[PDB]
Amino acid sequence: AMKTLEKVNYKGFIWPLAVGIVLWLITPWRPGGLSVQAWEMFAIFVATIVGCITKPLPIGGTTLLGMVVTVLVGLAPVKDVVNSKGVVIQTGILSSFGNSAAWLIAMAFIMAHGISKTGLGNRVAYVMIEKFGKRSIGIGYAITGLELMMGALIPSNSARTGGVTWPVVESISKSYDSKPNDPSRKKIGAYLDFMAFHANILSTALFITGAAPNLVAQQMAAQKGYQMSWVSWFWAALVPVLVATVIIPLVIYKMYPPEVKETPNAKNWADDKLKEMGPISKPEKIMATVFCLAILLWVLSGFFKIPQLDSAFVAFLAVTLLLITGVLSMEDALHETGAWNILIWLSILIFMAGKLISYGFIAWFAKFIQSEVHGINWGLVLVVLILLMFYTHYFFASGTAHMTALYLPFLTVATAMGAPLGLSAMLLAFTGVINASTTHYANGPASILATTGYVKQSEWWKMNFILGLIYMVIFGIVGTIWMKIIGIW
Amino acid sequence: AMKTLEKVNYKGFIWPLAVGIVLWLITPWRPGGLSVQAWEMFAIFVATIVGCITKPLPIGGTTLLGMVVTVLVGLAPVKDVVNSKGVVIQTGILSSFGNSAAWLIAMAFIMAHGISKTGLGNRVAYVMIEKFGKRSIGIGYAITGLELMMGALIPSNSARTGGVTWPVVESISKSYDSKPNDPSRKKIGAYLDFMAFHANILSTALFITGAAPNLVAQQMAAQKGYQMSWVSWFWAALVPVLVATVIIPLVIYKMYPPEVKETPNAKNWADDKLKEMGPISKPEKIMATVFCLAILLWVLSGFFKIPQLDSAFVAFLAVTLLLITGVLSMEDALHETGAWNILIWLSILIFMAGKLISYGFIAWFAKFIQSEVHGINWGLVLVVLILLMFYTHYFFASGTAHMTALYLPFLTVATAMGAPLGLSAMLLAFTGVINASTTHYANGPASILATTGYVKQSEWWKMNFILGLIYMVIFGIVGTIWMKIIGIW
Ligand SMILES: CCCCCCCCCC
Ligand SMILES: CCCCCCCCCC
Ligand SMILES: CCCCCCCC
Ligand SMILES: CCCCCCCC
Ligand SMILES: CCCCCC
Ligand SMILES: CCCCCC
Ligand SMILES: CCCCCC
Ligand SMILES: CCCCCC
Ligand SMILES: CCCCCC
Ligand SMILES: CCCCCC
Repeated sequence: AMKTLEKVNYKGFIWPLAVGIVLWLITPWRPGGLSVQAWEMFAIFVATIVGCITKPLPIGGTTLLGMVVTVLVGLAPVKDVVNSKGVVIQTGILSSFGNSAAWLIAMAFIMAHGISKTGLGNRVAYVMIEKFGKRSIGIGYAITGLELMMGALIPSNSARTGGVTWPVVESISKSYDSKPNDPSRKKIGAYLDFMAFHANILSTALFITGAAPNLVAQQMAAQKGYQMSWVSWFWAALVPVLVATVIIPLVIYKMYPPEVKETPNAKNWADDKLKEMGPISKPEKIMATVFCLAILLWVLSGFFKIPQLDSAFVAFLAVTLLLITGVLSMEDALHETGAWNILIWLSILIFMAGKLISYGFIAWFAKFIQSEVHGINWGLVLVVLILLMFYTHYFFASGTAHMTALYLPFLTVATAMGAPLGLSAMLLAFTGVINASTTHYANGPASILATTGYVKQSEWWKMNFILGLIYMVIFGIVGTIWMKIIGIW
Repeated sequence: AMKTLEKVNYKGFIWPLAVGIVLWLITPWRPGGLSVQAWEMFAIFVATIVGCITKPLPIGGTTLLGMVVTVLVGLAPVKDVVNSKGVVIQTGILSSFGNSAAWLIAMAFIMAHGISKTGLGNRVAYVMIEKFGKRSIGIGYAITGLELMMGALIPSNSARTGGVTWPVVESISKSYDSKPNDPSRKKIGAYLDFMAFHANILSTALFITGAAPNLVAQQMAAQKGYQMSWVSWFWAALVPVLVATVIIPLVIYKMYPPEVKETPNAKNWADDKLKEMGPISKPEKIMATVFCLAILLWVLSGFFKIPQLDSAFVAFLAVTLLLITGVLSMEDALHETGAWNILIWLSILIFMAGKLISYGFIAWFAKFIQSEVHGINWGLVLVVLILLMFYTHYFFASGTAHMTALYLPFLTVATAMGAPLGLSAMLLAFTGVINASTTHYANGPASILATTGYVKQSEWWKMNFILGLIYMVIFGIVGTIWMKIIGIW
C-alpha cells in the first residue's frame, strides 16, 4: 500500500544537465578534426559522471539515465549492428553486460556474502585483530602486506580485492561496529577501504603480473624494441614501491584517521569472541575449501591461459559449488543487490568509454599530443607525457583500453624526442598502473571499494587526486633515479 | 550466524547426470555426419533441462551448473574468440547476457513491481472483477480477449505478457488470496497463468505482427516466391483461431479447474474495495502515464524500426522514468529477484541453444529430413514436416532461430514433394508460432509464466503437450480447409 512518492534529489540534476547542455552547444566550436558524435558522447559521459558524484538517482539510476540518453540521441544502438561481413562496427547497450570484470565482481560479492553468512569472515577478522588489532594502522599495514603477498600469484586485481581483501575489511568493520552508510563509517571502516584500494595499487605496481594492463605494456614495448621481464620490473619497482608503502599509509592516517585508533585489550577480546563462537563448523570448512580452491585457480590462471580459468568463470564455479553444496541458496544470491548494481553501472560506464574511444576522441588526443610537443628536451616531454597518461584515466574505465590506446603513441613520442626507451616504457607502465587513484570506475577495485558505502565519493576523489600527485612524484622522481642506478636507461 | 546447511535436493541430480553420461558414452556411436562437440553439447543441454524439471538447485543454479560444465569440457569459451578479421567464430558464456528478451523481461518485472507497489494493479483487478468476476472462466476469457486486442498493436509478445497480462494476473490472484508457491496457487492463479500463455499464443498466431518469427517466415517465403500480407494472414487464421479460442479454454477448465469458480457477490465486493481504497492517487496516476507511454512506444515500434524503440530500451526508459519520478527507488529495482533470476537462466539456455545450432546439429537434422522423406505424397510429407517443426522447439529457446534455421529447408522439401507453396508456408508459420506450448523456455511468455510459481513445471509440460496435439490438429486440419476455401493453395 503506497501513499506518497520516494524522496529524490532533484537538486543533483542541476549540474549534470547544465554541463552537458553547455558542451552540446560547444559542439560546432569543437577543437577540430573531432567527430561531432564523439563530442556529444563526451558531454554525456561527463554529465553522467557529474551525476554519479552529486548522487541523484544513485549510481545505478544515473547511469541508466545516461545510457538512455545515449540511446535517444542516436549515439548508440541497442543491437549490435553488422558490416554485412559479420563484423560489429557499433556495439549496442546490450552488448555491454557481457563484460568480464562486472560479472567477476558480482560473483565475488556473492562469495563474500556466503563468507559473512557462514561466519568465516568474523573469525578471520577476530584473528587478524588478535595479531594486529592494536594500533589499527597495524591492521591497514597487515592488509596491504597481504595484498602485496598476493600480487605475485593472483594476476587479476579485481579478484584480490573482491574475493579476499574486501571480505576481510567488511568483517573487521562489522566487528568494530562500523556499519557503512552511517556516521559510524568513519570509526575504522573508511580507513581500511581506502588503504586496501591503495595497497591493491601498490601490488599491481610491484609485479608485472598484477593485472592485464601490465602485460599489455610488456607486449607493446617488445613491439617497439624493449623486453620487459618479471625480474626487471620487480627490481626496478621494489624501492619506489617501498617508499610508497611507507609514505601513503602515513599521509592517509594523517588525512583520514579512524576515530578508533587503539584497542589495547583487542587480544583478550578476540580470544573471548573466538571461544564464544565455538569451534570451526562444517559450512565454514566447506566455504574455506571453496575459497582456497578458487584462489588456486586464479593462481593457475597466471601460467596457463585457458578458458576454464578466465578469472570470472572461476567465480561462477565457486558460487555454483556453494549452491550445490548447500552453504548458499539461490535466493541468497539473487539477493545481495551490490552484485547487480555493480553489473548495471560498471557495464554501462565501460560501454560509454568504449564508445568514447571508438568514435575517435582518444585517438585525436594522441595525435594532438604527437603534433604539439616538438621542441622540448626529453625530460619535460616525459613529465608531460606522464601527467597526461595519469589525468586521462578520468575518461576511461577498463585500465586495459587506456594503455592499449595511449601507450605505444606516447612511447613513440618520447623515443622521438630523445628520451631513452626503457625509462619511458617503465614510467608509462607505472603511470598506467597508478591511474587507479582518480575515480570510482578506474578499475574493478575502486568500483568495489568506493561504492560499498564506507566512503563518500567526494572524499574519494579528493584524497585520490592528492595521492595521485604523490604517486606521480614518487614513481617519476625516485623510480627514475633507481632505474638509473641499475642501468635501465 | 549460521549453524547448519541449506536443504538441497541431491536426489534430482540422479536423472540428469545419468542421462548426460549415457549420451556422452553414445558419442562414438552417433548418427554420423554429426560433430562430436555437437553431441556433447546436446547431452549437456538435455541434462540441464532434466535438472530444470526435477528442480534441484532451482532453475538459476542448475543452469549455472550447466554453463559451468559447458565451459569445463571445452565446448564454450568465456571471451568471444575472433577470426583475426574481427568476426566472432565462437561466442562465450559472457556474450549471452547481452540478449534483448532477457533484459526486456527483467525490466518488465520491475515495472510490474512498481505497479503492484503503487496500488494500480489491485485497482485494475477489482475493476475487471466487477465486470467479469462472476464465473472466473469469464476472467480467463477477458484476459485472452485483451491479449487478442493487443496482438494487433504490440509486435513483441514478451511485452504483452510481462508488462500487461502478467501484472493483471498477479493482481487478480493476489485479490483472491491465491499466493504462488503454496497450495493456494490452485485456487485461481494457475488457471489464469496458463490461459494467459495460451492467449498470447493465439494472439501471436492471429496477426502477422505478433512476433519476430512471423516476420522471419514472411521474409523467407517471399524469398521462395510467395508474398504474405497482413490481411492474408488474418483472413486465413481468423477461423482456426476462433475455434481454438472456443476449445482451448474449455479443455483447460475441464483439465485444470480453479477451485474458486463462482464469486456471485464479486460486484458489490469489488465496489466496496474500490471505495475503501480511496480515489486515485498521484503515484498511481504517474505509473499509469508511464505504462501507457511505454505501450505507445511498443506500438510505434511496429511501423518504425528504430533503435530508440527496440522494445527493450523502452523498458529501460520506463523504469528510469519511474526512478527519476520517485515512484520507484533503485533499491526496489535491485530487489525483485525474478528479474535477475530470469536474466541468468534464460540467457544461459539461449546461449546453449545457440551453441547447439552453431555446432551443426539442427543443420544436420534438416539435411537428414531432406534426404530421408522422398517417396511420399505431399500430404503425409506436410504432416511429418509439421510434426517435426513442432517437436523440434524442445531444442530451442528463441522462437526466431528455430524458423531462421528450419523454415526455408522444410518449405523447399514440401514444395519439392509437390505440396503447394502457400499452404506449406502458412502451415509451417502457424506451427512455428504454436511451438510455444511445449516448454518453459520456448519464448519469453512461457519463461515468465511457468516459473513465477503459480504452476509446477510437470503440469506445464504435460498440459502443454496435450494442447500442442490439439493446436496441431486444429491448425493443420481446419486451417487447411479454410485456406482451401479462400484460394490460398
Ligand atoms: C561538482 C561539480 C563538478 C563539475 C565539474 C565540471 C568539470 C567538467 C570538466 C570537463
Ligand atoms: C523425468 C525424466 C526425464 C528423462 C527424459 C529423458 C528424455 C531424453 C530425450 C532425449
Ligand atoms: C575443477 C577445476 C577445472 C579445471 C579445468 C582443467 C581442465 C583441463
Ligand atoms: C523517443 C523517440 C525519439 C526518436 C527521434 C527520431 C527523430 C528523427
Ligand atoms: C545532455 C543531458 C545529459 C544528462 C545525463 C544525465
Ligand atoms: C568532478 C569530476 C569531473 C570528471 C570529468 C570527467
Ligand atoms: C581532468 C579532471 C580532473 C579533476 C579532478 C577533481
Ligand atoms: C555430463 C553431466 C552433465 C550434468 C549437467 C547438470
Ligand atoms: C529435451 C527433452 C527433455 C524433456 C524431458 C521431459
Ligand atoms: C522430443 C519430445 C519430448 C517430449 C517430452 C514430453
